[PDB]
Amino acid sequence: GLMQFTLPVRLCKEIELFHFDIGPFENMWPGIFVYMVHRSCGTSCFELEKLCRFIMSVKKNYRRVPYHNWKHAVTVAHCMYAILQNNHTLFTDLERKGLLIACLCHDLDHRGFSNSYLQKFDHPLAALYSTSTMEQHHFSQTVSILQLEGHNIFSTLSSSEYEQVLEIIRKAIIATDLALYFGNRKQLEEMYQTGSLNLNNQSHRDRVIGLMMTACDLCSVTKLWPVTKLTANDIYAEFWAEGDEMKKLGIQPIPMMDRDKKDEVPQGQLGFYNAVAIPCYTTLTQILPPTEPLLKACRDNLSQWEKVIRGEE
Ligand SMILES: O=C(Nc1ccnn1-c1ccccc1)c1nc(C2CC2)ccc1Nc1cncnc1
Ligand SMILES: [Mg+2]
Ligand SMILES: [Zn+2]
Repeated sequence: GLMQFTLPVRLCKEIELFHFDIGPFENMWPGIFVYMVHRSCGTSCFELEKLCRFIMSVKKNYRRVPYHNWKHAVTVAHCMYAILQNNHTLFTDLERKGLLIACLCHDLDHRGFSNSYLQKFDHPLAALYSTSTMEQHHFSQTVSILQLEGHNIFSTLSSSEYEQVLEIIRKAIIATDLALYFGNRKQLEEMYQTGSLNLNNQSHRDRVIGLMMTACDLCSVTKLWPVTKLTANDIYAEFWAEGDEMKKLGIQPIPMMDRDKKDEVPQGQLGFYNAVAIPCYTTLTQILPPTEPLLKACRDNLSQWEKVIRGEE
């Protein structure tokens, strides 16, 4: 009850900022997550014993892949923490509870392969879940861990509150399917510009939480250049492995996934920032003005990639 988590001074201060990097000490990441739940949600919203047991089972169910790993889960949870702390009064008690858990759980048991690769491989998951294949799996793994003995962190919620928080988590996790992002942002763009956006309309809240999930999921493009540049290596290590696996199925992969086409990466990053990242954080900043630092940092990294292309690095 009276056991507060405290970080060292530099972490205590920098964890409040959007561009925070959780660092290379894996054993500190659980403590960083609990610190964020305690400050974002309250020291009372979860039983520490159950939360700790839930976190360690979630960690165990992330795989040792270069990018879609435990460090990604905690990085995505921190971006959501920063959005929630900078938007204190906008979110319900169940939303703050659900969204940090959704972020920690959003890539559970990821193998380093796209929905596309699972479909062309004819993986059993592609037969069980025809769209948002990996994301339905991620939600399924979240529910499985919630049902382990002593792992029900929501046990004190009513039956109807419990159903609400699991529906927040399901929608939040499904929304990390980037295929769903493009249409969601377009609709939010139109709703904002025609002035019909209404945060009391549950269907509107869902869309806005969806965009927050994309923003948090992509937040490696909102870090200081040295972090962004080194994280880019980890994402391409996954892409090039999937490309190898495409070649093994007798399919020439898209250039993004072909390791014979590393030279095209800088131009590929421009397209990604212009088509995906900048529009995401732009629309997010229009809806939630205090998330402007994510857009600013994103624009900084686009400019760094333009400098790479012009041979200035
Ligand atoms: O770079 C990414 N994608 C990409 C490169 C070239 N074209 N595209 C592209 C275009 C349209 C749709 C999907 C992909 C990327 N993707 C993802 C998600 C989509 C899996 C997450 C992070 C990403 N980048 C990155 C991460 N951390 C540090 N720096 C950069
Ligand atoms: Mg994912
Ligand atoms: Zn993710």
